[PDB]
Amino acid sequence: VKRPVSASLARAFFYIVLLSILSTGIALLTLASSLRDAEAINIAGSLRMQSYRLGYDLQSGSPQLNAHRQLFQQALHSPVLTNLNVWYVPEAVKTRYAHLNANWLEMNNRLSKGDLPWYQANINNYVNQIDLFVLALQHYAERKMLLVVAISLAGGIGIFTLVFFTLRRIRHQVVAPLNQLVTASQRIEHGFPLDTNLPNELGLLAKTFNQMSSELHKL
Amino acid sequence: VKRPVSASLARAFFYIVLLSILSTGIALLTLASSLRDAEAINIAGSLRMQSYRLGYDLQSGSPQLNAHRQLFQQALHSPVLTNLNVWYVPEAVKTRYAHLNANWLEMNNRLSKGDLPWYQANINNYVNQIDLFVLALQHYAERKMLLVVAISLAGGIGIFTLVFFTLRRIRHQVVAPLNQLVTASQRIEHGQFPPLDTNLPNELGLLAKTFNQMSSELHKLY
Repeated sequence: VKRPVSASLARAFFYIVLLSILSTGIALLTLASSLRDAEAINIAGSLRMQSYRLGYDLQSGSPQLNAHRQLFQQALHSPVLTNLNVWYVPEAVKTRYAHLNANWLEMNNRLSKGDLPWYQANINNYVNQIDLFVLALQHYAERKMLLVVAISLAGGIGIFTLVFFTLRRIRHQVVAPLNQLVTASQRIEHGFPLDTNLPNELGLLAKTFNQMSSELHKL
Repeated sequence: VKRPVSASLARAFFYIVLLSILSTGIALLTLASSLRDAEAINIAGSLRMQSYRLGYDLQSGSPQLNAHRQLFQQALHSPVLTNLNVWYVPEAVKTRYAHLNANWLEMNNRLSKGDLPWYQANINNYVNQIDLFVLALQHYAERKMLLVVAISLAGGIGIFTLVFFTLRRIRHQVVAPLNQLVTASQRIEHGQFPPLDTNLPNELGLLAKTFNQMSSELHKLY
């Protein structure tokens, strides 16, 4: 016994089941992690409208300006947006977010100084930076949906392939010999050739069979 | 015989393979049905900003007012938002969207007449309506995603349970009895002659029987 069927199949079943739970599980993780994407885009997007609302408050001399500045700070630091500071989120997203933070520091100050000229000069570029942040969240959302197809489809192909060759091996090193042992057996049960060369358990069974059978024919 | 060892080994692979087909299938129609949720929400949301920018344009007497009025119409009628008026999309979304169209008509009108007093009195409610439309889309996207997670996780565990049990049946009906046959076969090599389990509905049962007989008669004649 230099190659048991126990180890071979177990081995093959371990690697196949493994990557089936890896590919399948990673895909689910990725879907699950997308549950808060629509919220992040919504909140991230609202920062655009709020930025303009602030300029509108400023231009009108609205008493709401200070409250609205507070709301912007609040929404910019929403749980959903602060959560993006994780390893598995693209650095681009995290980078842009940091940039929105520094921009806001200045914008908030200029607003409090009632500096409308600065605002008029800078608002368009300010809001564009936010808009490119929201665009990056959008792309990141799409990326995840595509990765799930990739992982499922690619892992899938990888599984078919491993299963194709494992099934072919089993057809050849388990089933074929078994059929030979079954024929021989039924023929013996009426009144005395196999694969005794196999390096596995079936090779051995056919060796002993050949022995026990051959001696009977002689007797 | 009833369950060829082949069939038992094939079924365990069949369930794993089927998991992958379903897994890609589900991912594909998730993609087909939801790849643009994020664009929809981004654009839907952007209408909120554009409404305030227009106000901002109005108050400044900006020459960009008309160009920006056009952008809103254009953004309001993006393919992604127009392709929402469909059976699969909750009536909530579709209703709120229609509301937005009616509102934009008057709002566009008041902008061109340069009616700032009206803008000031109505903008906050105007933008709240858009905001609720965006919220409708958001919840619609989350429900779909949540549904897909639940179904996938259900189907995954459903199928992996069958694989688990098929894989257990193989350790009992196949691997274990092979180890018996291997031990019995080894003793015979040295003329040793208990009986093997013949209960199995597979080829190992059939072989156990003939193995049992040939060995029992040898011990008597020998």
